[PDB]
Amino acid sequence: AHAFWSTQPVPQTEDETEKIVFAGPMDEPKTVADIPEEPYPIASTFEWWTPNMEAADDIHAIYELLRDNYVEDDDSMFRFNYSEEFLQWALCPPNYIPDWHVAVRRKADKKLLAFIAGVPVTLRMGTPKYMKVKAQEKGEGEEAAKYDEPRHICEINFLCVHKQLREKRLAPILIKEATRRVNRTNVWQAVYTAGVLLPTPYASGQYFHRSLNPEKLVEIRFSGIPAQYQKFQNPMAMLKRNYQLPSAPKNSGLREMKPSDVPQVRRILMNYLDSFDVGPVFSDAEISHYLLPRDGVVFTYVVENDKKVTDFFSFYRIPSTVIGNSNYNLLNAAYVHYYAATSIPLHQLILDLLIVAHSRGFDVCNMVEILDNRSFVEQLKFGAGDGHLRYYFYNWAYPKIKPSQVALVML
Ligand SMILES: CCCCCCCCCCCCCC(=O)SCCNC(=O)CCNC(=O)[C@H](O)C(C)(C)COP(=O)(O)OP(=O)(O)OC[C@H]1O[C@@H](n2cnc3c(N)ncnc32)[C@H](O)[C@@H]1OP(=O)(O)O
Ligand SMILES: Nc1ccccc1N1CCNCC1
Repeated sequence: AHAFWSTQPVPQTEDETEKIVFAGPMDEPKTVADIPEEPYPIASTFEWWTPNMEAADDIHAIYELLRDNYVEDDDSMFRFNYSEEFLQWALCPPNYIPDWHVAVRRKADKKLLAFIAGVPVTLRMGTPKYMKVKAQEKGEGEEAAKYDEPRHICEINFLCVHKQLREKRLAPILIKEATRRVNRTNVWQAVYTAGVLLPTPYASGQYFHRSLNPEKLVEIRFSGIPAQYQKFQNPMAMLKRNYQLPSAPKNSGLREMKPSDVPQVRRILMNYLDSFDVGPVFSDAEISHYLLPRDGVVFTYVVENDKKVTDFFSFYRIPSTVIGNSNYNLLNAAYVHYYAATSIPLHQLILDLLIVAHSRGFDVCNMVEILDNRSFVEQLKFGAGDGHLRYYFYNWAYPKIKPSQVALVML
């Protein structure tokens, strides 16, 4: 069972999710006035803390907590090491709410013990196309279209409890307090991803990886040398050859995105994303924030030929600590972010992403099978990884959809 999740406005089982036919809320309507004004009760030795995520020292404290306590694989080989600059970027988008960044510290020594972050997002989350068809076939179109308008909701990320405080039911308390602060802002839905199975995902997708520095990936045991390679006199030489990339981009007119590109990038991105069942809606300010290049954080390139931007891609950087190998500090990973192609095939656009990532010293390129990411898996030599990324809503009934109908990239 789920002692915490069984108390929450989420579908409880897979059989439950398969009965859902229209998008809409689970909970009864509430007002801000109904929500307790005071923070959720916590042990007298602990205190709630709202970090100022634009203050270098507060960012650093969050950085340390995550560096030492955030997502690790089951074999404790790698742990995310989100940079301070990345954290400021991720947590402070346009119109962010400082109160949605929630921490727990120990009163006695002020040691940070836990964290959860919420940021605003405008999300299309109305009934999916295939279910709208079923609704039309049943004469149920009005119900199905009720929540079509993009919604201003909360995106939750960076949930983390210190290793010393694991399995003490602190995570539920963090979630309840985050929910309270978000509710007090008159927001009633959230979206989040997890690599674990909880009640109850609306979409699940496999991870994919594209080796850029195969020798390093083998050394740190991220990858193995596949059995067939042992038929070669020099397995490693053949592995390096198979994953080799051009030393410079192949698309003429590829350049870094500039501020003047924001309107055209917004247009082509929004045109593209609107085709998916679940996707964000971005203002000029949000395009600028999430896509303009930021050193060591986000990398974005446009294709400009005949003086017009026709295509773009973006990727972001999350290095992981290489826990057990003493020869390497970090695994430098590039993550496929947003993109749009109108003039060239997607594989041709994303080949340039791999080329740029490789030339900038990235070891691997990662993605989930959302958007049209499946369309270039085979040609660009991506391989499926371990497990799945699952997408969830809080207080939103939603029918199961394919990951190829999801257009929300999570950081
Ligand atoms: C309207 C606004 C709403 C806003 C809120 C929306 C909801 C947001 C939801 C959060 C979205 C987060 C998105 C991300 O950031 S996903 C990334 C989560 N972080 C990590 O994996 C970092 C390393 N691990 C940890 O820090 C801890 O192990 C965590 C914090 C994960 C659990 O701490 P701990 O190990 O010390 O356990 P506990 O005794 O305190 O708590 C046990 C309960 O917690 C449930 N649990 C375990 N893992 C997750 C998980 N990943 N999402 C949601 N729930 C999770 C579990 O089923 C159990 O409940 P139940 O089975 O008894 O019922
Ligand atoms: N986005 C993504 C693609 C491949 C593997 C992992 C990820 N994520 C998902 C969001 N959390 C950070 C890492």
